[PDB]
Amino acid sequence: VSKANVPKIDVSPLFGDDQAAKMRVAQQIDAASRDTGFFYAVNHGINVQRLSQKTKEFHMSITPEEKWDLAIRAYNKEHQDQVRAGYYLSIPGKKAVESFCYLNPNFTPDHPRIQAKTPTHEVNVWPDETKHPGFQDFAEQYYWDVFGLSSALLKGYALALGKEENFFARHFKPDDTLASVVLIRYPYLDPYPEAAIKTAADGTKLSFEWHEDVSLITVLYQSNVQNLQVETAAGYQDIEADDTGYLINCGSYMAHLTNNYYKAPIDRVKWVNAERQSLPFFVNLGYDSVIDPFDPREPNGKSDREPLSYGDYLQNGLVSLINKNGQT
Ligand SMILES: CC(C)[C@@H](NC(=O)[C@H](CS)NC(=O)CCC[C@H](N)C(=O)O)C(=O)O
Ligand SMILES: [Fe+3]
Repeated sequence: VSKANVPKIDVSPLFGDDQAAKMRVAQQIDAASRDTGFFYAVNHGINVQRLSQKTKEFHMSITPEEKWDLAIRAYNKEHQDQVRAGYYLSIPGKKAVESFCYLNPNFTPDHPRIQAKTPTHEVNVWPDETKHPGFQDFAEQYYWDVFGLSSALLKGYALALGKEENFFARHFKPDDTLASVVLIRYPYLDPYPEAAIKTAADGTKLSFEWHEDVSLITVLYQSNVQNLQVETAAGYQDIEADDTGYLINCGSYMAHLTNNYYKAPIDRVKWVNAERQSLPFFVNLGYDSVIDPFDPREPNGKSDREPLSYGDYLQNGLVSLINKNGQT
């Protein structure tokens, strides 16, 4: 098994006013997006130390009673409104992974998409504040911290494609974004149940099978345990870990709108018997956001692909990923 070229890109100029320097970042994003599809964003400004600390404290202290009380509908029939947000239980002996997903903190009973019961919009559920002091505040501020990083990365992608720097970010708004954070725990288990391990076609033991991301882009922090592999024509390649940088890649919505000039890379999660953390931020737009496709490889730049409304893309994509790779 070979190793993916995953360049480390200093993205801090995307926060600044040096336009030529932003173009030099944009070039690097273009190159990475045309090669393996991945890059590490470094010099990003986010306190990833605290993020890993607060997440571990939550995972290791939440009780079975709290997990039922917060469980999504797939684990608790009482919670019919929780399709996306809430706790995703492990099944000891069968399923090792467990996680907690939350959405836009601005999705409240006051929000018109909650009032209208629009699919993919939900009000976040939270544990008792006194049982998990500071957790909700941490989690909501992390959402906006990584929102700000993601908005800057979207400026880099727009420039990389020959667009004005707000081409994507103008659709990425705090009042309506469908973006999600998932706080994933992968446990150490002894013995590790074979029922929780899948075997790939090439024989590799996996915790999660191949898939394209359902996102515009994916902004991922993981603890320092190597596990990801990207598919290339030469086979699956190991993605090296970096627990200070953010692993970035395009989702299938970007592959659609660029006429596949920036492909959505296929990745999978190797089985590793180790306590670790996987904390993705899925950069989703608003429910009615439509980006007109284009083809940066054509002289006239024209694409015949349908402009796709993002909310319907997200709803169909999330169900499809569950049907293909199982309920997480
Ligand atoms: C590969 C990582 C990003 C991570 N996998 C994942 O997060 C996988 C594959 S991208 N993602 C999903 O299943 C979609 C979660 C969507 C979320 N409930 C929501 O409603 O928005 C892992 O470590 O398993
Ligand atoms: Fe993925």
